Amino acid sequence: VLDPVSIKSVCGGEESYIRCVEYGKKKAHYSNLNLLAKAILAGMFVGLCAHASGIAGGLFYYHKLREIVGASMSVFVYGFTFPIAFMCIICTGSDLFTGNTLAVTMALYEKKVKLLDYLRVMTISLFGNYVGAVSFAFFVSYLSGAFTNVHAVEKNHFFQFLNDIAEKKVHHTFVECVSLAVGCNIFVCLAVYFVLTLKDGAGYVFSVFFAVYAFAIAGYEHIIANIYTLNIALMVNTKITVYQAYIKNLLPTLLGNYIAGAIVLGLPLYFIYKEHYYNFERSK
Amino acid sequence: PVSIKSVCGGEESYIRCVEYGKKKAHYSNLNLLAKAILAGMFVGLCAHASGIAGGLFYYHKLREIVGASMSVFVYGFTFPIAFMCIICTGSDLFTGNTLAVTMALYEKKVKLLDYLRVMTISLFGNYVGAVSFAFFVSYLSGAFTNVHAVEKNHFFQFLNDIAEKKVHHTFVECVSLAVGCNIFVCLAVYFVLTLKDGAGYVFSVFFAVYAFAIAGYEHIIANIYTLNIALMVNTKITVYQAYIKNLLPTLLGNYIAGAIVLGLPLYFIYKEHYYNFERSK
Amino acid sequence: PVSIKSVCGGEESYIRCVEYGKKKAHYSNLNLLAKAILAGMFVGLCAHASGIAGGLFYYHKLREIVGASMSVFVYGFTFPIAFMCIICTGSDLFTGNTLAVTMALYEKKVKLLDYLRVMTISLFGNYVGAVSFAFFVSYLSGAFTNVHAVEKNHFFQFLNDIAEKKVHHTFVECVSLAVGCNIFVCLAVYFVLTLKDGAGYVFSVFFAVYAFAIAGYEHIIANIYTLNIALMVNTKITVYQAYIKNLLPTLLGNYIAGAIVLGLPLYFIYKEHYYNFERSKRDNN
Amino acid sequence: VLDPVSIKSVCGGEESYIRCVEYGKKKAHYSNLNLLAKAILAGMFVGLCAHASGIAGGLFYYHKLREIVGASMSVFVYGFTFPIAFMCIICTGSDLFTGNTLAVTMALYEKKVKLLDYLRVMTISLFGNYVGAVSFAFFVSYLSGAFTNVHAVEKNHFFQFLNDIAEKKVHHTFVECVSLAVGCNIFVCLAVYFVLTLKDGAGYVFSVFFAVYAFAIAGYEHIIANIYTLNIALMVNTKITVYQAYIKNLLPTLLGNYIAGAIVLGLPLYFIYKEHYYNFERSKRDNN
Amino acid sequence: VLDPVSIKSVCGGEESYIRCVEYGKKKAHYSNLNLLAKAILAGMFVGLCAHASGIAGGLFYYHKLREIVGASMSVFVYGFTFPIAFMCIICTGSDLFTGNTLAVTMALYEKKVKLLDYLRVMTISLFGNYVGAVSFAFFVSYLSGAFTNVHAVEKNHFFQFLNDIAEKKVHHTFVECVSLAVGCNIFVCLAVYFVLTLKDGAGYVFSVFFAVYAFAIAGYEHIIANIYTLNIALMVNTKITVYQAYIKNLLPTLLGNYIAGAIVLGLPLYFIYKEHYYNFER
Ligand SMILES: COc1ccc2c(c1)O[C@@](O)(C(F)(F)C(F)(F)F)CC2=O
Ligand SMILES: COc1ccc2c(c1)O[C@@](O)(C(F)(F)C(F)(F)F)CC2=O
Ligand SMILES: COc1ccc2c(c1)O[C@@](O)(C(F)(F)C(F)(F)F)CC2=O
Ligand SMILES: COc1ccc2c(c1)O[C@@](O)(C(F)(F)C(F)(F)F)CC2=O
Ligand SMILES: COc1ccc2c(c1)O[C@@](O)(C(F)(F)C(F)(F)F)CC2=O
Repeated sequence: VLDPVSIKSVCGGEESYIRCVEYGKKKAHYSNLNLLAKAILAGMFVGLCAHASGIAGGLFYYHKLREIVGASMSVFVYGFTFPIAFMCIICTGSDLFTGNTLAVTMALYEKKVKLLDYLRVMTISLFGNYVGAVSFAFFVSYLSGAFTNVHAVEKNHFFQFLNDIAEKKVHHTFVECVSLAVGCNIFVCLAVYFVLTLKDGAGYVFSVFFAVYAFAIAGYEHIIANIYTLNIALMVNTKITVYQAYIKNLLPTLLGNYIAGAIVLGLPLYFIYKEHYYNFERSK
Repeated sequence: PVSIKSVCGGEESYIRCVEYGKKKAHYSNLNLLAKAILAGMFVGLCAHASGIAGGLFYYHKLREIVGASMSVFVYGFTFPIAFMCIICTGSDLFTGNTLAVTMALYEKKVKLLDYLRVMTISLFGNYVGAVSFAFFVSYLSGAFTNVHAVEKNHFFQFLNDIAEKKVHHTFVECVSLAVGCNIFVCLAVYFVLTLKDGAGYVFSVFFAVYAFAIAGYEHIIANIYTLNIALMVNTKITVYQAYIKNLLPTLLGNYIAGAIVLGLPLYFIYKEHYYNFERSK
Repeated sequence: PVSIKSVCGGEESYIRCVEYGKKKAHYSNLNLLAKAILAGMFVGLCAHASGIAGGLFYYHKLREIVGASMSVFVYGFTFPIAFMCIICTGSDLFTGNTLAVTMALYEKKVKLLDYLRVMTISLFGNYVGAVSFAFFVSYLSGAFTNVHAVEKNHFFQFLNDIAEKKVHHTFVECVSLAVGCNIFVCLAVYFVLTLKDGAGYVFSVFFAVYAFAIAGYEHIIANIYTLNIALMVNTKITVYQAYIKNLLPTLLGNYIAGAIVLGLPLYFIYKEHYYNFERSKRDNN
Repeated sequence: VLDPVSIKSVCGGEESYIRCVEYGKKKAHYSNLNLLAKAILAGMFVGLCAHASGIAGGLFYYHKLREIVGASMSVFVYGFTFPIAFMCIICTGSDLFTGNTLAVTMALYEKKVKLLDYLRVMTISLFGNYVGAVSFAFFVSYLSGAFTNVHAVEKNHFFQFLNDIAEKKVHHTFVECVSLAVGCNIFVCLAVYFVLTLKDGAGYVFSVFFAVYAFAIAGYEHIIANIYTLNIALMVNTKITVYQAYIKNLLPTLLGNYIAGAIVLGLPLYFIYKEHYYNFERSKRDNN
Repeated sequence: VLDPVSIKSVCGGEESYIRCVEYGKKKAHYSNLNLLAKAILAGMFVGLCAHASGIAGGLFYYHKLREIVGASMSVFVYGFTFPIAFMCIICTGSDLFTGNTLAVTMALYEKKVKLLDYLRVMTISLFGNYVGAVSFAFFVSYLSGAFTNVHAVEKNHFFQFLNDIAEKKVHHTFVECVSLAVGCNIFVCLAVYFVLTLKDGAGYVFSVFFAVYAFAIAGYEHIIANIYTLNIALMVNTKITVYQAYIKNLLPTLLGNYIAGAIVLGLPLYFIYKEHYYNFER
């Protein structure tokens, strides 16, 4: 005989909802040092991919390439070489903050996690991610002399990129930074939701690539990425300060990101579902 | 290596389409609208991102020697993720629904009043979602302000020029472009049901949506979002130019393209395969 | 875990090809006609999109430097979705049919009268679909018309130039390009018959169609659509240079490319194996 | 309930060797005038894809595009639109020559095919590939009037691509030619290994695309490809000759491709997997 | 009636660690001489892909093209055509030291390999990869005259690129080469993790594609690839020195890669999954 058997991998929509709920749920039943270590590893990963993307962008940000291109090439290159951090953060079993919002709030609305454990888990995750991102920004990004200031305009195509992008991220307004943050985190949550319903290698890679590339080229603001880039911009002595980092950009970035995760995608999805989840709860 | 087959076409894709179509008549009027507004918010997300991405390539000195060639390409290349967000989420856009629920109606699965109410709730909710994302995320962040300069105002000018180009078509031209758009879109919604493969999923929908974007076709929800955010950011267009010159012809076109240009053909070809499938089952 | 596989190629591909050709014999006359017109308008839609993208990359100050490099490249990159459309919905083009139904006739799985019937029906339908879409969505949509300016006439200049370059071949040249085109097309059909997977389908045919587009070969229905819209929009050609000087050669080239270039050899190769398969299906039940 | 079953798309490692030796073993049973038809088809496919690649490159080889860029974009486009030939040959069951050296000499190494039969399969495959390649280069690529010289500066971008690429091929040395040849085959043979280990379509298309795109952009000399391009360049009356095409370049790349197929890689693989193939063959003694 | 099978091509997390440590353990029973053959094969494979990438990147290093882009397209094409070395190595079963560091050390940690076996396995891997890389850098690369100093500036790019690249693979100070090395190895070990835990051919190709491309375009430092690059740059008589080649890059690149493998991706991941593995092996 020669007849094959059918097969399918996109088993989702109303089941990826249950996968999200449980994945967020038993993320709480780990050890404090376990969450700590996963968070620090994810921060290191974000630092790595952001250094890589910055070097590529500053490569395409040459002196005579701006005079015509005007940062079209540089941003496209950054948005092309950044969307790989997701793979290293997922396949190593790590956990980042931006996706913890969606997952863990889903698991809390269903009353599977206690809200104190919610506090513990997500403060640990955010603190660890900051710790890892800044540790990488200093150990492998700054002692590597990559983004330093070479006072000649010919070679400075690396300093001016990490200077311009930073001082552009700073000078938004509170409202603007918040809206860009909510946009970024909605894209991030959607990329996280992809994985639970594709269950396909190419599905994984290409779906999250498209999502994160859209976020990156879009101009939205990610808290972990912002943490890394602004810390390193401070370390290589660009023209921003500490105030414009953890107040004028960072405070808004976290507020809007959490709003997008817990409120924008939280209550609509919880209203659609929670009555499809009931039957799955009834099962033995 | 046992031989596996991750594709079926023709008859079976039609069965899946008609079943997904007659499904949505059983949802409550609340979660249906909830789903519709989420689809709108996602198309707004992706349209905003792709718009700023295309405006990036619309530089003052690039436009001189490329003449908007690269901007439209990056728009088309950045948009097509919206398909993935909606299908994965469990939501629905009115364009996709057209083909689905009209095929069910033809089959005798959805009643008439249920058909009217599903499709109207879908259109209304999608408008709500698009026009609310247009304000709360894109107007407040100020990404499209008329930065009164020549070498910093590309994100405004790209949106301004595309929104102007989208209004000056005469009636029949807007109708025809919308017809083509919905043909593309319903073909993509068909691909998704035909091949149940993540790689095939993302790439089939990406190619379909890219060909739909770069071709100058008119999409009703994307038009809603873009034209609203071009009214907010104070470009050259009159409310009348956006809502009666553009939106009405493109809605005419999208519905017609989904319901009769590709619904009666596909229902006359496979009229009785569905009969037999329901017989022995 | 458990190991799997998708691509079952070689003999299995030939058996699938000959039986997928066989099947078309019994679809009623109305049934093939409908599917024909549908595939025609699909190829028309995708070609319209392709030409619009190409013209977009045909600006005034662009050709003054790069000539036509980006134009043809983006054209060929935008076209390949028509195959996915036709294979997903289940319609047929003449280009796909040549190989399939000749290979089906060779095994005497078909009749000759029904072979003539299915071929004529498919060609008539594809022509009707291509010209209907060329009139109703390309010329009423006034997208290719000649806005007599220089800096915004890309979408008429591109179409004018490709039509002019296609009508200007000697008989043997158009025939040669046509056989090249249909060779690529039926190899793509063989690809989807042997892959049985999603990404395989998509990218396999993408590369095949892109290669036959960028090369400048001659597809008969693509040429129907493009030359008929060029006649509508009134570029600088005539009815001759489309129907007689370009379309008869490409029709004959495509037919012989499907019928004899590949289809006479592969029959000779796997005749014994399909005989074995038929005898085995008769051995079991 | 939901519980998707885990699969594995690649059974690689110590097994692709078994599959490759089995493939090369079974290939040598077909018939005399059957291998002929398969080889002629493979040559036709190589010619088709090389013609498309040449047209694409010459397109991107415009006059002012040369003066700005320096003939870098045309090479990239050629390398991008070449790789389809592998899928053509694979799905149609046809076999090129370069593929055989890595497969059928490995088969013979284990003492599966006789010696005589090995030599005859080699010669039949190469003769058929040659005849098919030059048949396509005459009947579809010369009668097309595509690469015809124009005697004009802004339309000659196809003739110029063909001319200069051939003229850069011919000015090699024997040592240089054989080194470029061995590099190319090493690429081709690893692509064959790819195909016979990774299933699932994307492994069938993308791996081989990347491999032979590297082979194309890298400047490595391919035997069948060189056959096609130099024969058609001669047909079009470029600056190339008959002895700079056949003896000076064609023979060194032929010998180098064979060397890289049967000695560079194929001997170490055999040294590694002797025992694994022995313990594999240890099964059907009493398993059946 | 329609009823496909719910497939799942990817099963990662704890399974990834399980597979990586069992593979790192299994690679230490290889007869003391299969390891060397596989390592030399890996060396020649890296040489293959790096030669091809050098030619590709040099093609975009034109004189005139260089005046505008200034190396943006060169490095991009180089990184775009390098990453096939990963696939070509894994599909045959070779032995790469820089990737062996994580897998091989982890297995050491969990008491699956021993001290002397770990020692000798990785010294074999070192020597074999080096032999393969230098052999390929001489026989096929130096002999095919593709990199000679054709002293006309219009055609010399295939030399200049190589030259220029080597020129700025040396002049870092110590700690700078160490940091770039740490980053590169971290990348390649995560690529190994990817290719191990995502069991699909599609991901097989594309995960490692993105990983190695991002490693390459980022100016990081491999040790096998740097061995090939600097050897062949010596053979052509560019503006470098064997002392700068060895005591200024190789010394720094190998140390940094080893630190990135066995201490920054092997001690964390061993503190994470130390119990999930035990509860699995009994
Ligand atoms: C499933 O694992 C997660 C969970 C959450 C995130 C993640 C992975 O990856 C991000 O970092 C990213 F997608 F934005 C990246 F691309 F930058 F990596 C953001 C994020 O919240
Ligand atoms: C799976 O359900 C549907 C139903 C309908 C649509 C859809 C999904 O995806 C779209 O939204 C889209 F992604 F293709 C867009 F780009 F056009 F927005 C179009 C559309 O109408
Ligand atoms: C699988 O069934 C077929 C049957 C026939 C054809 C086909 C598929 O694919 C085409 O549509 C195409 F994609 F190659 C196009 F570009 F020419 F349109 C042409 C064609 O003959
Ligand atoms: C039957 O399977 C084979 C056998 C051998 C070859 C093949 C497939 O495909 C190639 O033609 C190629 F595509 F890799 C090319 F690019 F080198 F042409 C090389 C080659 O000899
Ligand atoms: C699966 O087996 C391995 C093991 C290790 C590596 C590898 C494969 O692939 C590399 O060779 C590479 F591709 F990343 C290179 F390009 F950097 F060389 C490096 C590396 O560590």
